[PDB]
Amino acid sequence: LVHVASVEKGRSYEDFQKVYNAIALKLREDDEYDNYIGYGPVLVRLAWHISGTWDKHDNTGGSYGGTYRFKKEFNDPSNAGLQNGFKFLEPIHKEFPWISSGDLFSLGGVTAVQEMQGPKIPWRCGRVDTPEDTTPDNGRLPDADKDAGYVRTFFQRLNMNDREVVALMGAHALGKTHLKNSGYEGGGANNVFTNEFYLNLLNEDWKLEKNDANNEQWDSKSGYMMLPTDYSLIQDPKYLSIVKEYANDQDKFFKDFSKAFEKLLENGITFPKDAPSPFIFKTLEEQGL
Ligand code: HEM
Ligand SMILES: Cc1nc2ccccn2c1N
Repeated sequence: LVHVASVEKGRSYEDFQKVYNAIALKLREDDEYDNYIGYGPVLVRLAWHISGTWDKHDNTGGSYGGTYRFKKEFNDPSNAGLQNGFKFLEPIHKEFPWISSGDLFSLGGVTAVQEMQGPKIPWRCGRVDTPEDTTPDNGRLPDADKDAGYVRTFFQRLNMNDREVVALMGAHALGKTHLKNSGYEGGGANNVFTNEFYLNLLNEDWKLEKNDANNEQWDSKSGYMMLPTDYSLIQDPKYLSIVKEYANDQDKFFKDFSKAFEKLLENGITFPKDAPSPFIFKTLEEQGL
């Protein structure tokens, strides 16, 4: 199964920078969302869930086809809460109706990471909407109640190795869990992209507690929280080495996250030899906007 990137007709870097800017300006404007976290974290999560359905074995799922717009995928229990991200992006899509849905969802994630002072994420256009019958079934996204071996095996389906997994999970510095969405709660909240996930894992005093949905999670007296799958990264000795590396080197984490996140968002896509190079968008701050 082959998905060839096809540039939206006639479009170039400046067209996509305008879409980036409209997302980024709306991120600034709609600041009250989720007790003033704003929409940055939920857009990152959206970009990960539309990509994380990919299966390397048959090239089903993945960001290319924009299939999150269809009911089956929109209503995945694993996607609860992401409707807020979709609603945020609706007026963007209305203003730029030419961008494909996969390009818009993935660009939302890139824009959010950068606007939250994260690394630059190179981004390529050309995802093409595919029909409703190409929507992957529910159940391809990962469970949070599991251990390191589950996490490792799960991510092999996405062609990610230990380093890529540990780097990606650093996105869990962002946002928060919501009991009504996932059955997890707490850990305060954050809308600045940093390596603090790794510092918190290593430096906090963690207690295994049950939350109000009767699920286990790791809590600290400082009010932070870790999913069982988060905590598994310091229970496994190979993951632990990489956690320590990123806790001690912000720039290395940024560079590895950028590579893994781009790869995540491009899994399943064949880029023609004469496709444009990846775009690196300027932030609003770099533009003086
Ligand atoms: C084993 C892998 C993963 C598991 C089990 C997992 C699970 C979860 C859960 C249960 C939540 C809370 C959702 C809610 O209640 O609203 C969450 C939030 C979040 N996840 Fe993950 N996740 C994983 C990997 C990732 C990856 C790879 C990324 C992106 C690179 C990511 C980005 C986020 C973000 C940004 C949020 C906060 C969303 C918000 O504040 O609305 N996660 N994750
Ligand atoms: C702050 C924070 N953000 C997340 C996202 C996913 C899982 C846990 N998180 C915590 N504690």
